[PDB]
Amino acid sequence: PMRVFAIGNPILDLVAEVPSSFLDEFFLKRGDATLATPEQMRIYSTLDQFNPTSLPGGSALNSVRVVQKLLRKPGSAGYMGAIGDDPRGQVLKELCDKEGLATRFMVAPGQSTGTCAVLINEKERTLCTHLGACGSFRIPEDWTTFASGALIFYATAYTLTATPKNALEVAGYAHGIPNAIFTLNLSAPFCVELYKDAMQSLLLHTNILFGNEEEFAHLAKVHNLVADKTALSTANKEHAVEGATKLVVMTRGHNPVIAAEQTADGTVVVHEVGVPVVAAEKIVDTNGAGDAFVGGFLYGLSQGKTVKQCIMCGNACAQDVIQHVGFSL
Repeated sequence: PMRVFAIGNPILDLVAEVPSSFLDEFFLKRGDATLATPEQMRIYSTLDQFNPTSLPGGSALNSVRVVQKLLRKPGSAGYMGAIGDDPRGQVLKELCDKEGLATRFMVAPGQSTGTCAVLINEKERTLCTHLGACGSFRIPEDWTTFASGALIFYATAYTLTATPKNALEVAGYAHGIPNAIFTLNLSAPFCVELYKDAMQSLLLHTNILFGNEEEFAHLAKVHNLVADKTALSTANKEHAVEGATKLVVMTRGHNPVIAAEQTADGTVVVHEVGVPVVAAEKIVDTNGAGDAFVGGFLYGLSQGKTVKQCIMCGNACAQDVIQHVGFSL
């Protein structure tokens, strides 16, 4: 059952399909995902009537899903995340429920909930988000009991956005025993650049480094150096120390994924797996598919493990993910 634990911001999605105008009413433009402002708050209610089949998710959330469905069993994945005393959450728990998820979401007093109006076109989406009724997770002191037995720990770097205590206090315990695993996902340029001093420690208490070129480069620019794939991949991994050892998955968009295993005698190997993705316009989902990669990676991770295997697995996670709607499981 429980064999993967995720910690992040529980966020809800409101995929719909709004005529251009609806869209223009809330000055959003097509091919945009941004942080909702004051006039875009009354929007949730709006798209809360249409015909929007809203699903649960986020980053750690979507990533887990995978993992979760990848399994098929109930409570095989738990996740902790801040929710508010809001019906946007009340549905955020029963919905995450039916999926066979064991997430624990504390409720944020008068904090309200948080979703992301996911306007579209015939496929082309525009998302408006409100990440703040989700930023007040203070890992419960007994959270280790709730995840008690789990050996695969995860959480999105976003987590820092509130306070790096949680994702801080998760790999510190995780490090205690029993031979579990800590994986962190670079998240955005903000997390990376707008975080530093926290990641330096997190980094070390990190067994798995998940991310793409974009920030690995904004991460590389954060540490003493220069430079490429092997460049940053092994240069970013090149930090100190501590088959679940010290990974760093350098997803190069389409270009081959690029990593490296760290073999007991301390010998650095570099894992390189392209990405046979045969598809058309049925792409577009830069997140939801990188959230997928992390999914198979932590699924096939709880099931045998294997360098290219796990990395070559999330491939058909995103591939199959970036395909269907915003995280259509």
